[PDB]
Amino acid sequence: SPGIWQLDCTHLEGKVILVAVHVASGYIEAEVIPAETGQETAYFLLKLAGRWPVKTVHTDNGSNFTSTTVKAACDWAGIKQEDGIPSMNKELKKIIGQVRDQAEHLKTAVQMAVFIHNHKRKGGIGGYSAGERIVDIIATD
Amino acid sequence: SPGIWQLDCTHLEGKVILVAVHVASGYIEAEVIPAETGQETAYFLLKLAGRWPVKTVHTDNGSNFTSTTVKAACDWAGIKQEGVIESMNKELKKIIGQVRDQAEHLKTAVQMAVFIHNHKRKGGIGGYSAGERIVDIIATDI
Ligand SMILES: Oc1ccc2c(c1)OCO2
Ligand SMILES: Oc1ccc2c(c1)OCO2
Ligand SMILES: Oc1ccc2c(c1)OCO2
Repeated sequence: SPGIWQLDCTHLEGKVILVAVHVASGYIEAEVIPAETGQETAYFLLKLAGRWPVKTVHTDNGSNFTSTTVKAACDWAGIKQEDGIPSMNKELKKIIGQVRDQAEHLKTAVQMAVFIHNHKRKGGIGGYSAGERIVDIIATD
Repeated sequence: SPGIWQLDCTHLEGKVILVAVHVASGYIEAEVIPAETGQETAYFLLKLAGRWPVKTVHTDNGSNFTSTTVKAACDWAGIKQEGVIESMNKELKKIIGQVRDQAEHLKTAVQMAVFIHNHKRKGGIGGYSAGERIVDIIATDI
């Protein structure tokens, strides 16, 4: 459970946003990429796995994930790739709209949205953020 | 403090690597960029602060860090701008060379080195990696 990430793509203004969600916490990592190629996807995963302990990724089984370049990346990083195994994308586009008018470029609006999402307290003032939840869940002490 | 980072640049292959080290842990975030511009620096900072609770960043004297875009990003993100972390930097550049050949582009080699550094257990049985240390520091703070 703590090592499981869900990857999805979202398309906005003709650009591609790759989103990784840590399933247990709702914490997100996201980047605008040129296009869903095997090299860009592998690069994204390698970055993700270098920053958090990624054991398993669930993907939508897009052609970018069937590429050997992605399989090679997952192998090197020790990630179990789970293709086709079953709503951030709505939440995030919402937040992206709240900040869109503060950023010249979409890529910046995306990172602002990531920031807001991960810092937001869920479940009343007594609750916690996705950021707080992921470190609590992943901490080994 | 859990909120303190040190940022620095390294110039390699006519490229710039931006490196941020979480001071208390040795954990690193790094990106390869075409050039050390105000725009790229501000973007790097926004990404960092959205992923980890960044309170203060220590930087070099660069004109990039005082640009208006960086100031706007730091204001929005709540970031304040201002001898072993120099080591994590020489460590990283060493790992880069030890893997640089395994990869086509510099940036792949850089992210491989970040992976190796952050996952690497320090000390014997009983040791921790930098990645485990940052998570433990922040979880304890919360
Ligand atoms: O461990 C974290 C604590 C707070 C955060 C976070 C991670 O992402 C943004 O906010
Ligand atoms: O983005 C942040 C989230 C939590 C924090 C912080 C910054 O400073 C201390 O606590
Ligand atoms: O337990 C870990 C926490 C963060 C990490 C990691 C392991 O490897 C890279 O980043």
